[PDB]
Formats: sequence, structure tokens, C-alpha cells
Amino acid sequence: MQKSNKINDALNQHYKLNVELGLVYAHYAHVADDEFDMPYLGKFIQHLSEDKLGVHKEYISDYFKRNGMKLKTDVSVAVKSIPSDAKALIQEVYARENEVRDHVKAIAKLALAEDDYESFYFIQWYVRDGLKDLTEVDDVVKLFNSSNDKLIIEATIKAMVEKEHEIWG
Amino acid sequence: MQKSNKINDALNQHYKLNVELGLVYAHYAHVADDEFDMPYLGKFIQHLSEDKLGVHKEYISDYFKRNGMKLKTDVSVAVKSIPSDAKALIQEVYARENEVRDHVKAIAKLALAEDDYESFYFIQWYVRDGLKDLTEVDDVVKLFNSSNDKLIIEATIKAMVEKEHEIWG
Amino acid sequence: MQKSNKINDALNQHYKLNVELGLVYAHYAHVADDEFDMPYLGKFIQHLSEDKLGVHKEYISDYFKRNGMKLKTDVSVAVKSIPSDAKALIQEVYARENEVRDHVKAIAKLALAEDDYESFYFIQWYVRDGLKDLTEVDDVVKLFNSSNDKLIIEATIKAMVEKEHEIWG
Amino acid sequence: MQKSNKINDALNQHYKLNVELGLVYAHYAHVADDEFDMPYLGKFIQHLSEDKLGVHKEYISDYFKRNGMKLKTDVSVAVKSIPSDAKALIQEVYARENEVRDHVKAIAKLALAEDDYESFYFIQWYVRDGLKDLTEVDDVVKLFNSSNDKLIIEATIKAMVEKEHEIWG
Amino acid sequence: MQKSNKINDALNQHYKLNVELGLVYAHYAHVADDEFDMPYLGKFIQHLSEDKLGVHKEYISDYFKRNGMKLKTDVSVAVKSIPSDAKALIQEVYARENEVRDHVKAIAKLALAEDDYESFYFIQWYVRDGLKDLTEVDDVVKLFNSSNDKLIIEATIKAMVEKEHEIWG
Amino acid sequence: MQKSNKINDALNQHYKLNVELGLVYAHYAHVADDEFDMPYLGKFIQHLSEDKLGVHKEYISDYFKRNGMKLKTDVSVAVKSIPSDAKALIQEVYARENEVRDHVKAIAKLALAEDDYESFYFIQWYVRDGLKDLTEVDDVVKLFNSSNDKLIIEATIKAMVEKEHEIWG
Ligand SMILES: [Fe+3]
Ligand SMILES: [Fe+3]
Ligand SMILES: [Fe+3]
Ligand SMILES: [Fe+3]
Ligand SMILES: [Fe+3]
Ligand SMILES: [Fe+3]
Ligand SMILES: [Fe+3]
Ligand SMILES: [Fe+3]
Ligand SMILES: [Fe+3]
Ligand SMILES: [Fe+3]
Ligand SMILES: [Fe+3]
Ligand SMILES: [Fe+3]
Ligand SMILES: [Fe+3]
Ligand SMILES: [Fe+3]
Ligand SMILES: [Fe+3]
Ligand SMILES: [Fe+3]
Ligand SMILES: [Fe+3]
Ligand SMILES: [Fe+3]
Ligand SMILES: [Fe+3]
Ligand SMILES: [Fe+3]
Ligand SMILES: [Fe+3]
Ligand SMILES: [Fe+3]
Ligand SMILES: [Fe+3]
Ligand SMILES: [Fe+3]
Repeated sequence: MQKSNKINDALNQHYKLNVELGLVYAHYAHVADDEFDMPYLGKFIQHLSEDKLGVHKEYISDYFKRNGMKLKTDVSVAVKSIPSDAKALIQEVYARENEVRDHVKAIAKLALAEDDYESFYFIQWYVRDGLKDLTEVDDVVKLFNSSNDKLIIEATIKAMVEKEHEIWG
Repeated sequence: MQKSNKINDALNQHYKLNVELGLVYAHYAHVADDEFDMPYLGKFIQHLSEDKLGVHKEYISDYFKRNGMKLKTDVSVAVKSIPSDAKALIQEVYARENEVRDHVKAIAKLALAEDDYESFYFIQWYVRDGLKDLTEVDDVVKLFNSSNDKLIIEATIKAMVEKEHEIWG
Repeated sequence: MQKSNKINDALNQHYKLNVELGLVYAHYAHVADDEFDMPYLGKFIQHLSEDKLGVHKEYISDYFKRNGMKLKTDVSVAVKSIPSDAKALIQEVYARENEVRDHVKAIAKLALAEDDYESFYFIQWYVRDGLKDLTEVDDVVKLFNSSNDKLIIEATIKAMVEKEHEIWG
Repeated sequence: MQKSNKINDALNQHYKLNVELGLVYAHYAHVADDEFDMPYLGKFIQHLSEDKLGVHKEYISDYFKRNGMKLKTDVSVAVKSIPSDAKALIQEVYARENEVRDHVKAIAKLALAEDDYESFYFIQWYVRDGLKDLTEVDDVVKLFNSSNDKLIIEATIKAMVEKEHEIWG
Repeated sequence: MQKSNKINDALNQHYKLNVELGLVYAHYAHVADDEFDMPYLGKFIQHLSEDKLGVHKEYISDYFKRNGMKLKTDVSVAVKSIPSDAKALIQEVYARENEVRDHVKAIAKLALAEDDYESFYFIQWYVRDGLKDLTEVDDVVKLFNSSNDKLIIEATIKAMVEKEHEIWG
Repeated sequence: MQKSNKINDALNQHYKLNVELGLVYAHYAHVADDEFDMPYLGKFIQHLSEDKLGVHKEYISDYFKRNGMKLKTDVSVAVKSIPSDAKALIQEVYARENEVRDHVKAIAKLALAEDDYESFYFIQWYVRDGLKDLTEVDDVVKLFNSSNDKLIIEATIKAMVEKEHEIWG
């Protein structure tokens, strides 16, 4: 029952993505309140940072503990340019989340090729949260194309944060 | 991360099946009480109509909202012949439910061929409810081969309706 | 006390209307969230779909069970064109609801001509829900002529859905 | 929708494994308290016996009831040699549990080759409990390499038994 | 106070009987629902399987722990033929239960011949459950000679399962 | 009331330290359970990771929001060598925590030199948590010099984690 080295590497790379994304999203959350004057958009993005630098990363380490796989910590992230407005900050988050979806799909395809059924099971969480976290992000992006008032958008975000689907929750 | 057109079509066809089945099952529920004098068999079939014209159909539209897929509404259903007895009405429901199982299997096979792992996840609900809803139907069919009294059968159906397995519930 | 064949036909046609309307309204609810970015307008229209494909249809079948009338299921519905904006989607719903009012009036007139007093009683529910469901729809249509912000309108719809008159409730 | 004979056989063989393992684990639990003077290690192994001779076996029979598959009961188990110490008794349990993992993987691979998506769904429970039950076992094995006192180990086992992960629980 | 080798052997043989009976009764419970369409008769027989493969077996191992006796695990059971109907399945269970009574009597006679008063005490539980478990079984057998309807019998079994005498409970 | 650029830089460097420390401590927590077989030592170090990558980092960004200071995200961390035992893993954490104390002292000295009294106030939290978090770490280090049993140490850590001083809490 020996562990696939290719999955270890793909999952160590997913650990990295999640760590680094959450570190950018912590900055973007700072920028959303500070520069863009939108406190609740930052709360939304802070909650994403904490999801990524949290359960998304810890589930990988736990799996590794159980399967014999090794953890690798190599992190390199710099926020050197910030988007111009808040619409674009949330659109950037989206872009990154759609990319998470593409990476997760690759781990699933590999698990099936390596006949690792425990890794395919493990990734099913990530297959689902991929669409979910993007759906959440899209719903905020939508708002910026539905109002020209930042204060109306901000109140809609409030309620969204101050709120589980049977398939995707 | 662009959507498979073949899955959209298979899932738009599953939406249609569920809409149309529930419309037949609403008729069959009417017929079970009206013509066949079995009120609780109709309650069982009304509950199936409502499952199909409900969650089975709405989960598809929600997925579509999230993935970029399009909804299509083309419905054509007519109940032109009704079964002769109640045993046969429930046996007809069974037949249709075993066919749901075969259709769902095809969506799963395609998702794996198209490498759509989010659609394979989505269909896992339907893989499971396929067997479940058939199991429920079979359990009523069984009754008609275990009694010659419609009133005993009816009381067994009562209790069954007036009632979640860890794998299939 | 033998049943009027003309009322059976008018009520079998009303069953059809309600089934088919609810199937269009389920699509329109999908479109209101998906394309038009208005989640709560779709919840409003989903609630209408469920009313029509529910109590409006089931009360007819129950009556039929009691009076000797026959149910007919012949459904043909296709959504081939969708309105351009959300104002027009709700204005289309209105149009269809004002037409329900005209059809219900015809069943009432016929019942009185056929001296079916039980059908006139039965239709009194529909006489009342006709104006009610239109009033509800008009109240949403009004909003689109009172704001240019989709997000303000959406919050007014929220509260309206997240809410019985002594004559019309 | 006709049942795969190869899955029936693989699942009838898994039924056998679980029955026979639980019968050995009931003996090993006896031996852990009686000969090895470790009451709580036996409680841990008695709880495994009961899991195997319980839900692991009953879920297979239930599935069979639903899919048309046949149950086969052919059991042959003898405990003819017992390990020398308790470290080795738990290490033997581990070995057997890692083998369960390998067998479950084979059922999954076959289900995908036979295009049995309901069997792949069914086995997902077993894919998960495979790693879980091994993780539990490893955690006890670990203790024997962390203390030379059987009474300290025994108290750690106590607390472990006298205690659900979102992916593996 | 040294242990009788003859009682150890008789009680190791009783352990075997109980293990093997419960494994047949688990099959028969499967067959009662699956083939014979009687879900509650199988629940009754599943409850017997669990009694035998449970307390009947564990009390022997516990005694052994206390008296110095050895446990032996040698199990060989195959279900190669199933009864034709449900009356006969329950009549087969009866036969096997009346045989339990005869075996238990022999352990008691031996204990008194070996002057093992602690084994005579221990067996008093089994002397009592022998008649009890047979009484329960007879009460179900009776039903099959009192109705020709499987659905009436099934409802009587339901209530019996969904239910302690001062001497036999 | 214009912000000191030197404090911004020192506090942006403290943000970096805390992010990077928590990422190493997440690895070390993995290693403490996985390799060193000490689950509760890892829980202790996971709790430190979360403190650092949490409140220690967020309080800096909040301050920045209020004072006009800029956030900088430049992270570079790699775990390339792991300590040999668990005593040394906790001794490494200590070393790093005593270094936090030295860095915090420097921010305080600078604030007083720059006459930034709001930054001196802000740092008072960090002056205090410096000694506290080290005290906590020392208390675990102590254990490894007080027992040779990893399982006794582990139970002492359990209780410590499963547990506010008026000056340092
Ligand atoms: Fe604020
Ligand atoms: Fe979340
Ligand atoms: Fe393959
Ligand atoms: Fe997430
Ligand atoms: Fe009725
Ligand atoms: Fe249901
Ligand atoms: Fe492929
Ligand atoms: Fe269903
Ligand atoms: Fe939504
Ligand atoms: Fe309503
Ligand atoms: Fe008149
Ligand atoms: Fe209505
Ligand atoms: Fe004891
Ligand atoms: Fe368990
Ligand atoms: Fe294939
Ligand atoms: Fe298990
Ligand atoms: Fe059942
Ligand atoms: Fe009992
Ligand atoms: Fe004597
Ligand atoms: Fe018993
Ligand atoms: Fe653990
Ligand atoms: Fe803390
Ligand atoms: Fe000064
Ligand atoms: Fe701290």
C-alpha cells in the first residue's frame, strides 16, 4: 500500500498554493478596507485567507500523517502590485480561484491514473470547495456590476458574510 | 476551466426526465386513489413526483449557475394509457426508476471521460438516490405479491410513508 | 348529481396552464439569478413556480376525485426566448398572471351557467389568488420603475419574500 | 441495470474477510487482557471486532438486497498461533488493516472498469474507513515504542477509547 | 482450585456454536428480507445473530479470563442450502435453538459431576436463555400457522420486535 | 501627526517574522506527531502557529489602517532541516521566541526615540506576549528534562493545552 510520489508532490504544491494565496488575500483584505474604503469586502477576503491558510492546508498534512507522505514547506510570496479598484481586486481573487479548480482537477486525474483511491476520496472535498469558493467570490463580483454605489455593495456584502448546500456546502 | 457541452446536454436531458416523470407520477398518484382505491399508494407516488419535480431538478439548475452551463426547458409529456391495476402501476414506476439508474450511470461515465470531476461529484448524489428511490419503490411492489388484500397493503404503505441509511439515505 | 363535461375540460386546461407556467417560471427564476444577477427575484419566481406546480394543480385533482371528473395530463412547454432584462421578465410574469385571472373568470361564468355550484365554490379560491398573485407580481414590477439600482431593488425583494389579507390572503 | 458478477464475488470475499478478522480480533482481545495484562488494549481490539463483524458486513448485505447480488457465507478461521507480546499483537492487527486497504482498492478499480458507479459509491465508505481504522491502530502501536511501561500505555489507550474528522471520520 | 479441562472444552465448543449460529442467522436474515420479502422477520433473526455472536460468546471468554481456562477459535461454517419458505426458515432456527438447550444441559450435568460450582452458576444464564430464545422463536413460528398473509404476519413480528419475565427474562 | 517610516519598516518586518514562524511551526507540529509520535506537542505548536499567523499579524495591519502606514508582504520561508528529536524541536521554538523578545524590544526603543507614543502603546502587547509565549514554551521544554518517557510528557502537555495572569495573560 505504498504512497505515490507524484501525489505527494502535487499535494505539497497544493499546500503551497493555499499558503501563498492566503497571504495575498490577507493583504488584499487589508487593501480593501484601507485603500478602497470597503470594510466588509475585506472581511470576506479575510475569511478566505483563513480558509486557505487553515483547513485547506491542514487537511493535507493530516493525510500525509496517515499515508506516509512527506510535507514540504517552501514558501515564496510577494505582493508587489495591487489592483486599481475593488472590482478588480475581487476579479483577481476569482481568477485565482478558477485556477484552484484546475489544479484540483489534475490531482484527481492523477489519482485515478495512479490508482490511489484514497487520494481521490480526499480530493473530493477540494473538488467541491473549488466551485463553492468561486461561487461565493462571483457573487461579490456580481455586485460591482449591479451598483455604482460602494455603500450599497458594502451592505450586501455584510449580509452575505453575516449569513450549507447539500452537494456543495 | 470551461464547461463540457456534452454534460450540459446530458444534464439538461436529466432535468427533462425528472420533470416529466413527476408529471406522470402526479397522475398516477391521482389514479391510485381515485380509480384503484388506495390513498396511501398515491401519497407515496405523490412524494416521488415532488422529489423529481423538486430537488432532482433544482440541483441541476444550481450547478448550471455555478459552472456556466445552460438550462433548457423543453417538456413534452402525455399520459395516454394507465396501467390496469395497482400492482402494475407500481411496477411501472419501478421500470422508470431502473431506467433512471441507467441514465445516471451514463453521466458518470462521461464525466470521467471528459475529465469533469465536479460533475462526477455532482452526480454522486444521483448515483445514490437511484438505488434508494428504487429500493423504496420495490418495497411497495413487494407488498402486492405478499397480500391479496388491498387494505392490508394500504396499511403497510401508510407506515412506510409515516416513517436515512449511512450510505444511501 | 352528474359532472359537467365542460367544467372538466376547463379545469383540465387550468391544470395544464399551471403546470406549464411553473415550468417556465422555474426557468425564469434560473435566469433571474444566473443571467440577470438578481438572486432574490429568482426566489420570488421560484416560489411562484412552486405554487402553480403545487396547490393550484393539486386542488384540481382532489376535486376530480370527489366529483367524478377525469384528469388529463398533456403537457407541452418550451422556453425558447428569454426576456432581455429583469424588468421585462417580471413584466412577462404579470402578463401571464393577468391571463390567469381571465381564465378563472371563465370557469366561474360557466359554472353558473351549468348550475354547478360546487365548482363555483371551488373556483372562488382561484378568483382570489388571481388577484393576489398579481398584486405580488406588480409590487415587484413597481420596483424597477422606482430605482435604477439592481441592488436596492434586490433588497426590497428580499424583505418581501422574507415576510394574509382577510379577503385576498 | 444488471449486476456485475465480479463485484459480487469481490464483495462476498470482503464480507468473509471482515467476518474472519473480527473473529481473530475477538481472540486477540481476549489475549490482550488475559495473557498480556492489558485490559484496554483488548477493549480497543474488541471494538474493532465488532466493527468488522458489524457494519462492515452488514452494509454489504444491504447493498446486495438492493442490487440483485447474492450473499455467500463460507467461513473458515482458526487462531493457531498468538503473537508473543502486545506490541506484536497490535502490529499484527496493523498488518491486516493495511491489507484491507489493498483489497478495497481493488474493488474500486474493478468498479470503474465494470462501469458500476453504484459500487464505486458504496466502496467510498470503505476507502475511507481503511485509512481510518489503520490510523487508529497505528496510534496504539506508536505507544509501544514510546514507553516501556505497560501501565502508562494502558492509560493512554483508555483515554483513546474513552474519547469524527470531516474527511475520514 | 484448578480448572476442569472438560468444561473448557465444552465451553469452547459452545463458543463455536454461538459464533457459527450467528453467522447463519445473519444469512437467514438477509434471505428473509431479500428473497422472502419479509423485512421484520429478518430483523428478528438479525437480533438473534447479534445475541449469539455477542453476549453468548463474550461471557465465555470473560469466564475464561477469570478461571484459567483457554480460548479456542476454530470456526467453520457454510450456508450451502437455504430453506424454501419463511415458515421453514424459522422452523430451522427453532431446531437449532432446541439443540442449544440440549447442549447447555450437558454442560450443567458435567459441572455437577466435576464439582465445578462456578461453572454451574455460569451456565444458569444459558439454561434460562435457552428456553427464552426458543420461546421467542416459537412465537414467530406460530404466526405462520395462524395466517396465510405474509403481511399480517409481518406486522405481528414488527410489534414483537418493537416491544423481561422474572424467571426467564 | 505623520507616521514614522522606521516603525513601519520594523513592524512590517515583524509581520514577516510572525508569518514565517507560523509556517515553520506548522511544519514542526506536523513533524512532532508524525515523526516523533507526540500528538499533543504538535497541538501545542499548532496553536502557536495559529497565534502568529493570526493575531500577531493582524494587529499590525489594523494599526496600519489607522495610522497611515503601509503593509508589505514579502515572504520567504523554507524548512530544509528538521531537528533530531522532540526535545530539540521545542528548544528550537524557544530560541526563536527569545528572539522575538529581542525584536520587540527594539521596536519599543525606537518608538521612544521617534516619540511615537501610539506605537509604544501598541507594542506593549507584544512586550507582554513575548515573555508569555516563551514561558509556555519553556514549560514544555522542561518536561523533557524531567522524564524519559514520551508518554508521560505527552500527558502533561495534554493537560497544559486543555487548560490568564493579571500582568502577562
Ligand atoms: Fe474598521
Ligand atoms: Fe468558509
Ligand atoms: Fe486504470
Ligand atoms: Fe475553502
Ligand atoms: Fe382521501
Ligand atoms: Fe424523499
Ligand atoms: Fe482519462
Ligand atoms: Fe430522489
Ligand atoms: Fe446564490
Ligand atoms: Fe405563496
Ligand atoms: Fe341559470
Ligand atoms: Fe397561487
Ligand atoms: Fe477486567
Ligand atoms: Fe468504530
Ligand atoms: Fe471505462
Ligand atoms: Fe471500520
Ligand atoms: Fe428494507
Ligand atoms: Fe435479545
Ligand atoms: Fe458428586
Ligand atoms: Fe440469547
Ligand atoms: Fe492523531
Ligand atoms: Fe494562545
Ligand atoms: Fe526623547
Ligand atoms: Fe502570541
